[PDB]
Amino acid sequence: TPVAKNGQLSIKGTQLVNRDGKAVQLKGISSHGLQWYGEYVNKDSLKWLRDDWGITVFRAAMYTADGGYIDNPSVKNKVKEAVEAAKELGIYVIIDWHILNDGNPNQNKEKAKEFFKEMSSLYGNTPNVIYEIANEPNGDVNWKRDIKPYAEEVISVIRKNDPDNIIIVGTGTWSQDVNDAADDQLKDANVMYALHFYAGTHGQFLRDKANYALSKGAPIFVTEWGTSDASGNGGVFLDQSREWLKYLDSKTISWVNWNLSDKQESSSALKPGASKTGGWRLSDLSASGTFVRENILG
Repeated sequence: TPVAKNGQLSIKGTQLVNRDGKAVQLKGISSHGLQWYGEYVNKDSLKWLRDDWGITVFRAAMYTADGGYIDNPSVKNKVKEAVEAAKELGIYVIIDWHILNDGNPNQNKEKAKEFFKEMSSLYGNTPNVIYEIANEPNGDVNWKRDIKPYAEEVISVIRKNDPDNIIIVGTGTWSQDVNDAADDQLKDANVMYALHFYAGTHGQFLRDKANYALSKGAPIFVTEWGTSDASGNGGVFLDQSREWLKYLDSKTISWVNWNLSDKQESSSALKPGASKTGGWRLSDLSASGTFVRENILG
């Protein structure tokens, strides 16, 4: 199992590497918002994904807004649950401070810093953990004015308890505007920038900004991508999805598919009715779910 095999991750240039300094490409899946679908996120289902799908990373998508942590912080217990499972299973785990309607990460910066102080404190001696501090900036929200200053403060409070675990920072326009990041990069040695795409929506233009970012030295991590369109629908777009994953392989970019749930949308891995604890029949999986599993089992 990884972490037992790769240990603690760091960044060599653009390439995510293991403790040996080997190139590593994590592949996995994200929960839906933990406030609605945390029932699917537990040591059993995570175990099933590890054992049946070969996932090497699980993302715990803790919405801040929309009935999430700001209004009900007890959801932090689901993050802690998933993390303990990940440590116990030898897989990596992303703690995703999942902004969306609160499109400016500054809106909730005080609560975000307090949240990350506790997590880095609890888990910062843990090689499993990756922090994702701001899922998707959007609106009149840009790198230089809004996202960078936030990242320095939040980063500064994480590094106190955890100096070396990977931190992934979202970018503008729903974690598309990596080029703006790529120009005015942070100094932290273990920071990556998030790139999100949907196969039914995003095409070559988004890949080019990504190419531009790498060429300027900014590492990229796909903390969220879907085989559906950006709404999370439109059916399951196999040509573009195949085309995207081909591109990501070519640069050894780690990725996390959206999403593990039985929600009634195209992006869901599961068909309605699917067990919360795994042990899923091949039929229980959606058209999306099947494709994603096939692309992790190599």
